[PDB]
Amino acid sequence: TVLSVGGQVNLLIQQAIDPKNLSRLFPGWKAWV
Repeated sequence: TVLSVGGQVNLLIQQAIDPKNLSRLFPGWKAWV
């Protein structure tokens, strides 16, 4: 940890790798049925 931004950038990749939650809050699931 030091001037390392890979912390927020990496974080953004993980959430983006598990959009099952946000997707559930959007029509994204009306097709996953």
